[PDB]
Amino acid sequence: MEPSKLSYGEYLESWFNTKRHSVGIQTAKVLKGYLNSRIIPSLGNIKLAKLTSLHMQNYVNSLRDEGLKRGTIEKIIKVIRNSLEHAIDLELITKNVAAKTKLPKADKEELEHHHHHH
Repeated sequence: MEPSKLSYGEYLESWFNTKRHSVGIQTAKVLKGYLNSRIIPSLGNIKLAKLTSLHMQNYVNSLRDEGLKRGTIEKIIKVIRNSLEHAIDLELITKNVAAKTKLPKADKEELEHHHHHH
């Protein structure tokens, strides 16, 4: 068993590089525009297994103080979730600690499509 050596920011790069080919280059600029600005100086400096629910809470509280809009809040949470999904896929973590973290009472962007909803 490999220990929790992989820092989340190092992992976000490894996740992002391969994912540019699935999301598209212009879309990818925006995902990493959110990564290095929001997720890296918060959760990225932290180790992948040290990401507890408190860290996702402090992140969502920060988004309020940033004054980020309904779409931005949900999308940056989606990026964290998607990397943690792939971290279960790589068996780095047993459970996605952002899976219970969704957007508050608000919907998506009438501008920006790819609206994930049941």
